Amino acid sequence: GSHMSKEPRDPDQLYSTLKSILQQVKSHQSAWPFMEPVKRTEAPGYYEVIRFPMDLKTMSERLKNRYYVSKKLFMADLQRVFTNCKEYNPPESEYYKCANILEKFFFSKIKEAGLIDK
Ligand SMILES: Cc1ccc(NCCCN)c([N+](=O)[O-])c1
Repeated sequence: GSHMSKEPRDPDQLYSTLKSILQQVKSHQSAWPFMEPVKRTEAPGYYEVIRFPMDLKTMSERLKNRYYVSKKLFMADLQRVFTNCKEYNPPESEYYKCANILEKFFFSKIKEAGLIDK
């Protein structure tokens, strides 16, 4: 294309462009802490430090029914998983580590697919 290329635009192209990302992030090495949603008490405080508990257990599931078909929409979700993990997980646990790793891959991935609502 010419200029303004970074953009999913077509809601049919983004359906898979988002799918591939969520699929790679899951297979990635920093996605095991987000696959299963943490328990309500298993965490030091997930019912407060995190007002929007969002993990990978809902992303693909919602994408299965094209529930996620927008830039800031999917971005915010995954971006919510990394920030959420770093939110409850203090600067001294594996959750923060992988959160920074996956977030790195994710960003580079969305930057390539032409997503990133920022
Ligand atoms: C706070 C907390 C709660 C639970 C878990 N375990 C994974 C929770 C979904 N199986 C972790 N963690 O670092 O794996 C942290």
